[PDB]
Amino acid sequence: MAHHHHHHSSGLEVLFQGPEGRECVNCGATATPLWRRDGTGHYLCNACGLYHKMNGQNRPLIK
Ligand SMILES: [Zn+2]
Repeated sequence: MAHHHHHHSSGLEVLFQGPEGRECVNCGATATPLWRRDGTGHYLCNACGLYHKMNGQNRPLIK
């Protein structure tokens, strides 16, 4: 979740393009990032993969 300078930042699954329901495995795919298959038993968006990094959210290998 993230919010900077908007009264409504309800994209904050990614603060961008997700409805938290077409999102990746953890974060906000809605394309082919950490969504389907690549790493962590799922895919690899760097974001979630980043969430794996310092957040330890998921456990693939970022990309
Ligand atoms: Zn993601």
